[PDB]
Amino acid sequence: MASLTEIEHLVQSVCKSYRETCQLRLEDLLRQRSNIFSREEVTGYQRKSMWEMWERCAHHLTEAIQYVVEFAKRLSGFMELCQNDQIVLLKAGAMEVVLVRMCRAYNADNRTVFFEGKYGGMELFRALGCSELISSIFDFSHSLSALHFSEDEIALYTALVLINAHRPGLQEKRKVEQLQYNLELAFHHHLCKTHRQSILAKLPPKGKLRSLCSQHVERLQIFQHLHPIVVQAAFPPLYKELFSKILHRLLQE
Ligand SMILES: O=C(O)[C@H]1CC[C@H](C(=O)N2CC[C@@]3(S(=O)(=O)c4ccc(F)cc4)c4ccc(C(F)(C(F)(F)F)C(F)(F)F)cc4CC[C@@H]23)CC1
Repeated sequence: MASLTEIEHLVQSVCKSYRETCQLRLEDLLRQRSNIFSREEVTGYQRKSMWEMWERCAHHLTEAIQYVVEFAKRLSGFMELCQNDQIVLLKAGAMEVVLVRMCRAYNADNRTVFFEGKYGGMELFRALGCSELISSIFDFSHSLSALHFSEDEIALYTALVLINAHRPGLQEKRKVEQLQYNLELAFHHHLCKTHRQSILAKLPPKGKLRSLCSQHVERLQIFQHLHPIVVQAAFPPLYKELFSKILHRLLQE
């Protein structure tokens, strides 16, 4: 099942599907690395209330997950799976896909990230009262930056993050397994061709992405307990769905 030419076609289809669905262009992100938030603007973010910061960030996370949903829909084999499985995959892998994609908006020279139009370090998010979570996200982004990923590599890697046959609650496990294998062949074939099989040992352990997503759900339950109405009234429906039937509607478009 799937010859040499079919693997090279899958490689190119995955690389195309990814370029079409990344929220921010790498060119644009790079042509902005100098637009850094001033000490005053940073103090402004630091002084904003916890609920204000949480709402802005949940809104930003929602926009990203939305482009990730569009990646999955454009991804070969995904829309052929049943609705239950498509939802199991996104509910579990969307956040993880955003966690990989965020390395493109990160600068390892000055340890900053792109946020609301400019770059700023960890201290920008002090008002969230996360600390450990913000550190973890920054460390994760730092470790992926070390890998010097090409766009095709993030494409192939993120497709595999999402197409996970081990996700609890899969109705047609074999059908996901076949797709994951094809995507594994494609990824490794591309790594082999480009002489980049080196990164294989250096890719993050599968439990690291799980740890980050878990910390997110734990820091949210803490916030939701202190500001329940802020979450019901000002948090996005799709965010509440994944982390607290938008998916069924987004997938049917
Ligand atoms: O091109 C693309 O598709 C990319 C472009 C970059 C995008 C991106 O970096 N991101 C999407 C939004 C953003 S961010 O830019 O707002 C950001 C926030 C905190 C950071 F430390 C670093 C970046 C985000 C938003 C909220 C959370 C939270 F988990 C938490 F707690 F950390 F704040 C939560 F609030 F939701 F809980 C995490 C993240 C990490 C990935 C970041 C992802 C999509």
